[PDB]
Amino acid sequence: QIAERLASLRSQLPPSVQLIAVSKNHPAAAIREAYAAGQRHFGENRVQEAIAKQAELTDLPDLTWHLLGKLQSNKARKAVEHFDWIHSVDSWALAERLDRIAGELGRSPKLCLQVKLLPDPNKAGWDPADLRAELPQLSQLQQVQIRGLMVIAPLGLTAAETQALFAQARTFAAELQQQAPQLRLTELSMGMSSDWPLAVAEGATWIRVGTQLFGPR
Ligand SMILES: *Cc1c(COP(=O)(O)O)cnc(C)c1O
Repeated sequence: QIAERLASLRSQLPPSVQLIAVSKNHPAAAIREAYAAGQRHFGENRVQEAIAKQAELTDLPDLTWHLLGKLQSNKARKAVEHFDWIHSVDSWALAERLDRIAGELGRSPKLCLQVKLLPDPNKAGWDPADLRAELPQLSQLQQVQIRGLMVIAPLGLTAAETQALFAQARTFAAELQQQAPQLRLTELSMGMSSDWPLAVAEGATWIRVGTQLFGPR
């Protein structure tokens, strides 16, 4: 039924939205089945779990891997080696480090900046004013491609609160784009299994769906 859930979900998305199939807590065989249904973008929250899966998927030539979880400095080199996108960039120090590493490795990861717009004790994220302050410095990084913002809803929001959070993410990104015209801030990484339709309606370009596609762990 992975193939059926994928087709059902894709039929609903406009061309502007790409789906990331979030395979965290599912094995390589799940990913293989999604791929046979035409899925190419997969998301993981742990670097080592993705490294292991990648070693079991040598049959898949054209995967794009997205890192969705908190990235500490001790996994930064592996992150840059093994992921195409890193959505969870939540600080200047991390951004600067990824940029130096990417230089040394000859890679150019595509990054989203993970921004905290509402209180959430479960997730890290940039303070909006801290992010406005660092934009000149982020603008000058040469070895990463900063492409957008990532926003994750605090647990237990209502539909209406979620809808307003995603709208706020859209408007904040536009404000940053105006303040940093060097940045190609074209993306909004938002929406998961329960709220992706709200995210799409407010301008998401990447949605991140796990459970609705793969079922539970
Ligand atoms: C777990 C997770 C997802 C997928 O969540 P579902 O509710 O299973 O769709 C997407 N993005 C991030 C950052 C996650 O941690």
